[PDB]
Amino acid sequence: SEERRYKRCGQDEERVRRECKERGERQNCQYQIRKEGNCYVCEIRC
Repeated sequence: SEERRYKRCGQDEERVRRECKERGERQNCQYQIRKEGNCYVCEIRC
């Protein structure tokens, strides 16, 4: 029911992916990397 998206235009893909995984795993919430334009987006589903 709840979806969080963190758009990270000030970061490269490698960092976004790394920190999205960290963020999901730390919280036991599901994580996925999306794109908006050329910016990578961390999506968290708890």
